[PDB]
Amino acid sequence: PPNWQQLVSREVLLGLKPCEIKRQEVINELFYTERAHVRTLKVLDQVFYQRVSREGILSPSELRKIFSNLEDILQLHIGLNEQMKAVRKRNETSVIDQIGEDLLTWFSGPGEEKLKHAAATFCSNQPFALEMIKSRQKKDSRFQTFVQDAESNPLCRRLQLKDIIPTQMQRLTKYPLLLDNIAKYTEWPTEREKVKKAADHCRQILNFVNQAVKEAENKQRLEDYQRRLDTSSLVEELRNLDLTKRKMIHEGPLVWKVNRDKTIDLYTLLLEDILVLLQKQDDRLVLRCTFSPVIKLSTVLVRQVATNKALFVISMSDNGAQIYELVAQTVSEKTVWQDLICRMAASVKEQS
Repeated sequence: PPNWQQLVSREVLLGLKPCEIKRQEVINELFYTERAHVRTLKVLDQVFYQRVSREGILSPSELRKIFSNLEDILQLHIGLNEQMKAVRKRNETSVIDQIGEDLLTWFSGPGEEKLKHAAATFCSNQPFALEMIKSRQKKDSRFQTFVQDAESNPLCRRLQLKDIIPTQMQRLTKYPLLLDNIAKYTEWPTEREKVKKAADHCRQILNFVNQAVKEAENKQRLEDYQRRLDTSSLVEELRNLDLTKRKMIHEGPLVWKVNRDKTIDLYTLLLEDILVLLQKQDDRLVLRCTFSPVIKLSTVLVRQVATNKALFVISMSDNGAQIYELVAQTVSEKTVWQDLICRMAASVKEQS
């Protein structure tokens, strides 16, 4: 059933406090939107994952990169939904009594660990999964066809695969507010304290998931940059350069004053241990030039320039020094560039 007061006899509702009616309504919101959530996840599963897997269009690795641990977030939310159903089945009144302890079972201890790890895996994979969907649409007619057919299913409600997948992350943003509202209409202190504790755990879970998502969006950006990387001009280190084997710390548009007469417009990447100088030539990102486009941070000294708001990046070999004059677009950003290059440069020189 959908409404709460529809369940309960009207003649037992007469006896409930107003605040107690609000409590029931908000517990019912948590239960109801969990059922809605489950239903959404069965759409991903039934319309997309199960069908495509049966058609054999995707490889084991493409499947994994698109859907990952869909199966476990599914079983998790069905189990959670079943436990919510059972809480109601405890009395024929359809009036729910105490719930703090259930919320603590669902969202702390092993319940917290299971949800946060499963959601962290599904959700942190999202940028990888959305890009793999586009790349298979772009390269494989059979999967483009499959996806277009599937999204025509009414269960999709005119929404694309790319738009349904993000339903897991959204759900996790909702738990804290749902539990705060239950707490709000909980009068008696021992019960309320439990509700609010579970609410804070839901916040902890969300923060763990969010941080994994951030880590992952940074890696998928790199993986994209690593794909577009064009070593056409290339001694051996440089042409096999793999951005993905270190984390990216910063990126932006710099300029490169090679002479007074000439200027190479760059897009530049500060990584853990190297600064990387690239050129935006249509789709590609070019690694080219005795002046290397990869500057080892282990040798770098940086200094502001008295005469634009540029910097001298100065690489030290056993010979002497090369100097890159790199000019950012504002004063504010070159202070970030300077501050971060030096942070990373002094970190590598420290680890020696």
